[PDB]
Amino acid sequence: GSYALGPYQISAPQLPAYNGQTVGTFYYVNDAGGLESKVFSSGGPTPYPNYANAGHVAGQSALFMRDNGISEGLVFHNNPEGTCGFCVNMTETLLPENAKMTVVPPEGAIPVKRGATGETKVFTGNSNSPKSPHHH
DNA sequence: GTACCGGACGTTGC
DNA sequence: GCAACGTCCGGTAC
Ligand SMILES: [Mg+2]
Ligand SMILES: [Zn+2]
Repeated sequence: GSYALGPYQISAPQLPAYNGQTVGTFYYVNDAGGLESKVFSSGGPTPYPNYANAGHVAGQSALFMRDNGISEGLVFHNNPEGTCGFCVNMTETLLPENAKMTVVPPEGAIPVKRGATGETKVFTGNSNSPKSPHHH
């Protein structure tokens, strides 16, 4: 159960036991060839409150990639119900065009609501961008 | 406490 | 083609 990030072959790191708030670890490769990690916890403040997936682990990872121009990313999260339907449908919007982010739920994740998946998904970014919000 | 609410994208039942 | 449907989000309301 390992995943290819450039020349690195990475498996799931130890994540906190799911307490209701999803937590994930994100990995990318910097300009020097080294591997960098960053820990994300779902549901902080966000530039895109009009995007239901922006505050999730995969959404924060995608905005971190867009913001920093990262072309390829890997992220593991701890949610036994899997990646939700908003993530599945909106990450490619959040992503910059042709960026690749693979999202890995915990082993044996079982989706229970519409749209969710318990399987690894590889999102590739599309030319659309997140609409900037308003004060409704 | 709790049952919607609300922007938003793609999926899909009618 | 139209509209239901999907977060634990943050927010108003029974
Ligand atoms: Mg996009
Ligand atoms: Zn999600």
